[PDB]
Amino acid sequence: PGGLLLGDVAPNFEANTTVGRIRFHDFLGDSWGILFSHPRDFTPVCTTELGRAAKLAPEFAKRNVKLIALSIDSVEDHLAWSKDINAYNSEEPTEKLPFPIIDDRNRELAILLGMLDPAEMPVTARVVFVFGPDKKLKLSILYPATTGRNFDEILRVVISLQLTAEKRVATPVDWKDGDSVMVLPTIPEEEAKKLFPKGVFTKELPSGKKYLRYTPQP
Amino acid sequence: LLLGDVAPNFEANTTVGRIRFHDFLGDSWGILFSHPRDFTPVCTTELGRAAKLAPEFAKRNVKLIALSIDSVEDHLAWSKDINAYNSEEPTEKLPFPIIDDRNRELAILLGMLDPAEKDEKGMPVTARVVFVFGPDKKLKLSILYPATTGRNFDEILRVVISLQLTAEKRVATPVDWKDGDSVMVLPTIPEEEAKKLFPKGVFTKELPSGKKYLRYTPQP
Repeated sequence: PGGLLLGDVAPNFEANTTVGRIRFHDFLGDSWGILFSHPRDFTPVCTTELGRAAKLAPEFAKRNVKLIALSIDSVEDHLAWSKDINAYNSEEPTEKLPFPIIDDRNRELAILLGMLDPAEMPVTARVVFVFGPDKKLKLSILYPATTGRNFDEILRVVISLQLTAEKRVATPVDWKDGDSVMVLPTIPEEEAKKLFPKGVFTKELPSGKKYLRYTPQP
Repeated sequence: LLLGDVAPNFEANTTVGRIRFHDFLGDSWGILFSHPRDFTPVCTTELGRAAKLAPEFAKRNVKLIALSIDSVEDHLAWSKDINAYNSEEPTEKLPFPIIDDRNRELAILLGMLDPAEKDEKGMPVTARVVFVFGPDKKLKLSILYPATTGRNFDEILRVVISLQLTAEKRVATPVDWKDGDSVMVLPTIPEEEAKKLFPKGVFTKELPSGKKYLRYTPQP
């Protein structure tokens, strides 16, 4: 994926965006943050992705999640590209978007974030990074520019991450919002009993270990 | 690895014998599922789902393979649990192998673990990458979900379908695309060539910029 591992604290870079200069940590503050990477402006899939992210912005904001895009082009191109994005959404073709777009025409940020090789459109600059309020990397997604992301999945994964952070539960494969969840393996039996009064169900396995524990979404 | 990076041709011991990575892949696509450790809740559910879904990937020339930081012996015992999770006879027989990375060498080589491979336990929580390689051994896509957020297999199958569509029909899939929806013509392909390549019709959505990059065409 990117050059950061899970648990890595995000680079506190300074950059100029469509809304002005920003210091990464300042911008994030006490909110979760999603950084979408794109190779260049005025490009097919990336345009459909930013238009969808713009429409979905309110769903994220109410979950204390800030959105921010990065693209390897200048701010003026970013501004012009926003009218196209707005127009694609069947909206007034304005240069205003619900989130900023960082200017990385110099490719210095793409190198910092580990999604570009100087010895090589920069097709590699495609990572979606999710950071928590603690500035650490929580999740990463690396789809090529020819495969559009699925935003219902991005939203689903955010709800999951927040569930773990606040309720101390893990979500199983293909979990849908509202489904049973799993007790964190580090939670003792004595403890899980009190923490989750709704009930903890341990699936019996051949090994006899008790790690497959389900509990209603708290 | 970055997109386009060639996979390492490592040799590893697995639940089905020793393998050489590039040999294992052959002329097929390959998805490598990483797990921090055996007998873990989320990882067990994902592996169980991968086992039930193996046929769907196989008919698509996609080979499945898992890596977990534990012994092949444990991998075998864990396989009985994985089968039991699927309510099938608890044998150590799975439709795909599990690589033994008890030593942590592969995790570091694949870049999903800081070179501190000596840590007694600690739980290799960073080793959660899903790598999708093409017949050419190059990275086509990767997903990095923590061990507390189970993967979505509908999404994984959906992306394999896009990847193969781009490889074969020279088209890209827009946001939230579902198999069967309109696709987009690669920005690379000139107007002249596209009319010939996609006889089903090409639609250029007019944008404020006058640029003609938002071109759609029925899935070919």
